[PDB]
Amino acid sequence: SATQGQVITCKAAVAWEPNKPLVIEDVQVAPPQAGEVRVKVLYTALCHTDAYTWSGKDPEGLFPCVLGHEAAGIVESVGEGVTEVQPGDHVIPCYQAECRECKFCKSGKTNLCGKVRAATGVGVMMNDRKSRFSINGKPIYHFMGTSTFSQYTVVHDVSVAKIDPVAPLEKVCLLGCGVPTGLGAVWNTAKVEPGSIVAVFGLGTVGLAVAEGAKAAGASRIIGIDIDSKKFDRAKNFGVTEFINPKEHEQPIQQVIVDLTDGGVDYSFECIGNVSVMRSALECCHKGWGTSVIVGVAASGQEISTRPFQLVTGRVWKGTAFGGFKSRSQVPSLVDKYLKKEIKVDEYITHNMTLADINKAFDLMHDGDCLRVVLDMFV
Amino acid sequence: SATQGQVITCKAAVAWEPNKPLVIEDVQVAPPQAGEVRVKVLYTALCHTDAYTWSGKDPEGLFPCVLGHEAAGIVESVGEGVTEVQPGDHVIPCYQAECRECKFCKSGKTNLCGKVRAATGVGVMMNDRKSRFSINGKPIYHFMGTSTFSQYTVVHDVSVAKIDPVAPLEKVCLLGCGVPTGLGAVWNTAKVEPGSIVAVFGLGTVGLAVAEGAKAAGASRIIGIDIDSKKFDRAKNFGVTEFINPKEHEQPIQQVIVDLTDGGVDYSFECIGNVSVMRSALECCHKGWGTSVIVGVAASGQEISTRPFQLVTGRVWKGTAFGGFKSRSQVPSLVDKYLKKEIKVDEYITHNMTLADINKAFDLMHDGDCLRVVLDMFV
Ligand SMILES: NC(=O)c1ccc[n+]([C@@H]2O[C@H](COP(=O)([O-])OP(=O)(O)OC[C@H]3O[C@@H](n4cnc5c(N)ncnc54)[C@H](O)[C@@H]3O)[C@@H](O)[C@H]2O)c1
Ligand SMILES: NC(=O)c1ccc[n+]([C@@H]2O[C@H](COP(=O)([O-])OP(=O)(O)OC[C@H]3O[C@@H](n4cnc5c(N)ncnc54)[C@H](O)[C@@H]3O)[C@@H](O)[C@H]2O)c1
Ligand SMILES: [Zn+2]
Ligand SMILES: [Zn+2]
Ligand SMILES: [Zn+2]
Ligand SMILES: [Zn+2]
Repeated sequence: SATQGQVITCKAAVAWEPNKPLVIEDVQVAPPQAGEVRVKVLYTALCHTDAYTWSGKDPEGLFPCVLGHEAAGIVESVGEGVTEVQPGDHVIPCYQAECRECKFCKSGKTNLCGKVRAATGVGVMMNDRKSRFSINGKPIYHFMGTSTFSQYTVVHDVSVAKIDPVAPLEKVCLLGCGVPTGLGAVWNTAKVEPGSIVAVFGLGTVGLAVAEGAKAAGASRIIGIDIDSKKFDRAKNFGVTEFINPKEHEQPIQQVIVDLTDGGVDYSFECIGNVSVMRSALECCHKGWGTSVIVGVAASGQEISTRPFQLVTGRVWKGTAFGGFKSRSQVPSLVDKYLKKEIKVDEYITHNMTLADINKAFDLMHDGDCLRVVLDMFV
Repeated sequence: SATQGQVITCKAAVAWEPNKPLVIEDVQVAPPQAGEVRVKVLYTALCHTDAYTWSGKDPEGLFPCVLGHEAAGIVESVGEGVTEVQPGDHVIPCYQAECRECKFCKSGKTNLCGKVRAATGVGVMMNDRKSRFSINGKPIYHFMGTSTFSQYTVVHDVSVAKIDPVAPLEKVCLLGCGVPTGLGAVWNTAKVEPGSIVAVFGLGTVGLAVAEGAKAAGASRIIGIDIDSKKFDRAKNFGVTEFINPKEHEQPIQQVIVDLTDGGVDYSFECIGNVSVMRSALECCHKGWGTSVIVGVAASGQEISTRPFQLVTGRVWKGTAFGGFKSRSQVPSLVDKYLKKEIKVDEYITHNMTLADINKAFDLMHDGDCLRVVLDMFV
């Protein structure tokens, strides 16, 4: 690399303050330190998690920052002691790290490695507890250990998945968040059996991946719930067999579902981040065995509630983070499955735009009429 | 049987109103109809659930009623179609029925048979939708399908566990509720693995059985939490290895437990019925895999709450009903384990009294100066 050891000056979409449109700035991206990787971000996708922090409803939120966490690109350079990746490798930076050596990593019970959490949680790098981004010497915080809204980003080596170089980067950028979250919520978290009756609450990218996961798992019925009836038609291609719009019914949604399933569903998945809907997803589950998985991310201060008899009578309340997938170990497999036509990726993308269109893309995101928007960072 | 086909006049502890002392009355106990069994209740133990309903805090509480659900006795007579039990058999009447043929019984995922619930949940028998108890021609409702505070009671055949006739009825009456509840909360519900770190909230009979269950499960640490330090001393014999009294700490109890366990326990059991303590028990679980089992029965209208983040970060919220044990199929096996000294039963009994002392026995329970109190019905 022509830039090895040097401070890079590139374009980045900077979130200067909450609710303010992103400003495309020239930022300085410092070289990778010990155990870090500088990535050329070719393509990034937009997620509701980016907008959630941008909105100001996030307690972890630090301003000014470079948002974005769903991307794919190429290793520009590596810091001291980095050997798992090298300049030129095709990678997916992940918000979920995998150090492969801690209690969380070694016990096949969870994917939640906490090695770099103290650093990533505060918009900084572990090696020096500083950000690698600056404008006129002043720091711009990192976001979710990824900051993929920058042409160049610096991430911890433990968060870098090395992928198949033939994979189309404008597609595989979705394998860093939404699609594995939905798929894994079914396969890893719930472990849905064939014949199961599944309810999916919210038919956005995540809800659709849950439907594809449940179809792959051999569910007999996939009930799609969304307040927007226009989202029902596209859902059928993702495996959804039945539809309910809660606004079309005076009785609580949980009652409507119990009334169609002879007692309730085997599995429910809340793919919105709405606490009232989380309670409904639990209560629509069948007595004795019904399991509800929260996939959606609620705003800070919101609490879930139910009457404890729902649990005493056999319902199970749980949740998922990145579908329970181990980033460095499993994202490369999801890419291989995608390349081998075992899983859908392309179908979740409704728009391709450029970095300059970032605000226009967040406007599409607010309106609800899109699935994933992919940004070409270098055009 | 001298009383076959006939109405029995016997003594019963009747609860006329919530919160008023139990009155010993002469009651008429009609003969069993199709599918029913009339039992001579030799011994009955008092449970917190009996006091829970008497205190007016049960959503299903009906008055006047004959309370009691932990008993052991002898089959006096059987109704038409009854073949599994016959006069003279030693039995344990169970509040959790097992028809062996329904959706729940055949599922293999639960013990929550709902065959006779339309009747027991409303203080009546299924055959004629009427009670078998009356005073001056006026009905006295059944309670939990058992009504063991009566010398003679009529139960559904699907709620009768036939047991080894050598088993002492003054001990095995406990195998109808509290002891299998705690043991099973561990073995069936949580499925605690060897080396697990366990937190038991409330060190009453149920909490102590959870400690015995966890000890048999090969747990490395059993943390006993109780607001009464007096309950700690006897708890050591049941497997409790460490003690915490929440009143001795300014920080919330979950924080105290997390501090002592390097992030939280593997399994927590709430054995009280207090919704704030239920939230604490969930929050004291280790991120990624920690599981909380609600065992305690909460008051009407009380709700459990937490931040959805607790579940998204891997904690599992579940509950148990009769420790997940199949009544007719498994209660005889537990009586066999007890006689083999594989399980403790005797150790949970602190007092033996007579039916006439029922009110004295509940006052003793209110003061927290006992575990199980066994009433001799016929002396
Ligand atoms: N846990 C994880 O690791 C993780 C990962 C990725 C995304 N997420 C979360 O998943 C959620 C969904 O992501 P997405 O990209 O699919 O978003 P989205 O906006 O495209 O989808 C949300 C859907 O829910 C619908 N909806 C809104 N309110 C509803 C209600 N009351 N009842 C029914 N439907 C309702 C909307 O119409 C929309 O179709 C977000 O909260 C996101 O933060 C979590
Ligand atoms: N789920 C089931 O199938 C089932 C079956 C049997 C019993 N139960 C329930 O189990 C519960 C306990 O039964 P038991 O007979 O062991 O009761 P118990 O009264 O003997 O014991 C309760 C204990 O909780 C302690 N306690 C109270 N508040 C506390 C707090 N804030 N923090 C810590 N400790 C606290 C008390 O000091 C007491 O020792 C009851 O709610 C009963 O209904 C449930
Ligand atoms: Zn995302
Ligand atoms: Zn790790
Ligand atoms: Zn049944
Ligand atoms: Zn009981």
